[PDB]
Amino acid sequence: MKVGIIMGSVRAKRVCPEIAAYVKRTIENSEELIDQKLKIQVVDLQQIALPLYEDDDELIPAQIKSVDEYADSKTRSWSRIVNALDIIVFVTPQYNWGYPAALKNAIDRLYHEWHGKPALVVSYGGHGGSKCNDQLQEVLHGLKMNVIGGVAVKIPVGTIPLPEDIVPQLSVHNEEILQLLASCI
Amino acid sequence: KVGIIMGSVRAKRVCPEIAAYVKRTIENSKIQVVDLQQIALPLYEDDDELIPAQIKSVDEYADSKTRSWSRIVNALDIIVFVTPQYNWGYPAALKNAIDRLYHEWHGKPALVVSYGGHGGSKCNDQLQEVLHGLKMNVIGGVAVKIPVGTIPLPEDIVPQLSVHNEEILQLLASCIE
Ligand SMILES: Cc1cc2nc3c(=O)[nH]c(=O)nc-3n(C[C@H](O)[C@H](O)[C@H](O)COP(=O)(O)O)c2cc1C
Ligand SMILES: Cc1cc2nc3c(=O)[nH]c(=O)nc-3n(C[C@H](O)[C@H](O)[C@H](O)COP(=O)(O)O)c2cc1C
Ligand SMILES: [Ca+2]
Ligand SMILES: [Ca+2]
Repeated sequence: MKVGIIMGSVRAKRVCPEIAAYVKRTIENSEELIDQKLKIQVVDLQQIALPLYEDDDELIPAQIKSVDEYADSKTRSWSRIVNALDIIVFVTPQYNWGYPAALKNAIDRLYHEWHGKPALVVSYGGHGGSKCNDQLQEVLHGLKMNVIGGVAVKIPVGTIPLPEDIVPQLSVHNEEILQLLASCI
Repeated sequence: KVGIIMGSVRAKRVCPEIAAYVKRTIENSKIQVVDLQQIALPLYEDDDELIPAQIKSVDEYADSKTRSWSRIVNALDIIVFVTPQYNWGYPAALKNAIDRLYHEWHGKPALVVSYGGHGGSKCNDQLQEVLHGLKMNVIGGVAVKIPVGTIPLPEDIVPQLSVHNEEILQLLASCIE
């Protein structure tokens, strides 16, 4: 079944891909999970480029029951991508003790596509991005997602790309990410 | 100098009515209703590679739209965030605008007037935490209940928004001095 790794950052130079790459390759090389052949998709919101100010729909997304009911075509396309996901791993930075606007914008554009789906929040920042993790988990709860958990990944702020010597040390989180993902499958 | 920053940029929106309620609530005891639709700070288009916390003055911003946005914000004395609650959180348009600046928020008093089916209290809490992180002097927050799905608001509801007069006025008059 499909695992969507949704990146939160859309900054031109950013750490998000490195974290998303770690999460992808952690699931892939996992011994428990090599058998369940999960298919993995890294979703780049910089590439989707979901508009902030233009939105043809005037109905609340909760009021929308299916994809064809959306007046907006860019929403419908984003609706398909997310609907095709069975498990979602949000890989997100923390901006000012909160979640990035690009991620919140994309999350808020949809509704029924999130329902009941397991969601793991992998945050990152100077102190793991714990405050963003906390906040985003609550937004996922509001969407009635099955919030598996949240892992907070410490990085050295200001250093892109990550040092050679810290990349290996991301793998301290391997056991928790895998125990959480596996018991869900 | 008091700025009422609207959080919603939806085409059909309740936000301007609540901003109007807050405005006329104040001046019925120097306002500026800021519209982020009109300011139109881009979500994706950043010239700036510099994190706004590293920026010591407006000039360092490589972005023209950011410099003007800084100008507007840095000028203000008191800020009242009038914001809806989207899925137990704050709107992206408001978070995007907030995150583009840093030093301009330092020490500024800020009151959050949220709204929603139950006053948008969850958004109010979440936004206050972000404001705390920007080292703003957070007065507090007031949750304004609305009927949801009817825009503009049912006319009978607009007067009864004034239940929140006491609290907004109490919280505001204290900070004035
Ligand atoms: C707008 C802004 C806000 C930030 N806020 C925080 C924060 O509150 N806590 C933290 O630990 N790092 C914060 N950072 C530093 C980020 O951890 C760092 O820039 C990281 O690279 C952001 O992730 P990204 O490169 O994938 O966008 C912030 C950076 C910027 C851009
Ligand atoms: C993205 C989306 C999610 C929403 N989530 C909530 C919700 O979590 N709780 C709530 O009380 N209202 C929620 N609202 C309903 C709003 O209260 C109502 O639509 C309001 O008019 C939105 O404010 P605005 O018109 O100024 O943008 C949501 C609205 C939208 C657009
Ligand atoms: Ca917590
Ligand atoms: Ca919490």
